[PDB]
Amino acid sequence: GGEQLAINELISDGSVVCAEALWDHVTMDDQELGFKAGDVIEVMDATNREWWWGRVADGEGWFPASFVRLRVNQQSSKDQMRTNVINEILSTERDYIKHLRDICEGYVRQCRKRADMFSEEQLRTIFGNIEDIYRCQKAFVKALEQRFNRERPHLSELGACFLEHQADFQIYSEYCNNHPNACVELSRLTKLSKYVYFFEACRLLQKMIDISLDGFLLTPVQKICKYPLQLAELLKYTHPQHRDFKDVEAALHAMKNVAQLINERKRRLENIDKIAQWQSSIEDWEGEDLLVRSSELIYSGELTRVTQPQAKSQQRMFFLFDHQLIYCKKDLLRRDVLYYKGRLDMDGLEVVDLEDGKDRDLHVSIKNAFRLHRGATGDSHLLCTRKPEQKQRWLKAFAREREQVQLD
Repeated sequence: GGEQLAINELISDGSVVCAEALWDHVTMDDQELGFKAGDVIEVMDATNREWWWGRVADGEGWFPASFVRLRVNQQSSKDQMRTNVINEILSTERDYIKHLRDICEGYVRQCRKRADMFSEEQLRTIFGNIEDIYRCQKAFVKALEQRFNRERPHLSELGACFLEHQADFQIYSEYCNNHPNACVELSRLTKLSKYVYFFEACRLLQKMIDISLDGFLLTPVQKICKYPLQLAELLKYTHPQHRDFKDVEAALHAMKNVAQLINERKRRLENIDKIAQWQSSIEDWEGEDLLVRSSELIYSGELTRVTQPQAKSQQRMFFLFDHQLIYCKKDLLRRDVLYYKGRLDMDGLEVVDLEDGKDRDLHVSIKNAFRLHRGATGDSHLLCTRKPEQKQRWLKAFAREREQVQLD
């Protein structure tokens, strides 16, 4: 509670800065940090505009700052902490309204005057229902500000305001459903010089925030997915006997509901793309396309496999999808290039937790180990990690992939 500091000065102090994911981050890169919406992330390095270094219990890697919201708060001063969150919600709305204004006044208006460059179909594809969202959001912020208690901010009652606008937040569903198509059209136009100049003229005449058009257009998707995080931190600093408590709780649930649908569709849509992109990035691919059988990455990480013909240790990067487990080898001195080495079909397979000792089935020296046993046939595959927490996370991951596969 109190008056805030800048992120890099905190990280320069040795201070701990926590944030939470508003979107899932899907990734197969071992230097990047994947997470799910709602996860807590410690931010270690914010030198970059976008690609920050963060930590989870586990590890650790690069992640996009825009997928994440910083916690506002890092005797009756729990009031001050409540006020800080109320103030963040309010200013966040004010900023967002300016974004929506810049889109609608600066982009849509000019595009619509140019029937020669933009069809009505194109306008719907690119901008979606953004003008309706701008209209509801203007009203919402007004209703929000009228509830703000200047005298004593901590007393402000924000929950019922969210409740009153539930149905209006439902229109975000259509926006986010259309967003993938907006992006596709934007990429296409991005490659056309006359459109690049047009959008450049728009920018310059409206004097807009230093953000690209596709950055502007992601703005409603960030906002809807961010609310549950704001409402949870507000509730956190609201006592059960506060007038606003029950409404914030009901509103948190209502806003969770809407953002969970949006985040999931985005997650599935991105999983499909990362997979296709990852695959085409791998060297010496053999054996089919991931997307024939798979739709998401369950887990990845380094694993030692031992050869069966017989019988040596290969440290390989392993990638568990629904239904299949791929392994790859990292290039001599290009740690970001991998070479396809093989895969296994998880459908025949089942996990065998192997406690320590001598080997068995061929040889000896093995530690944080386990076997993927068939059952139908009789094949078996020895695998192991460097440290114990790693084996447990793999055992968790294998248990997670069978449970997705059951009622996929």
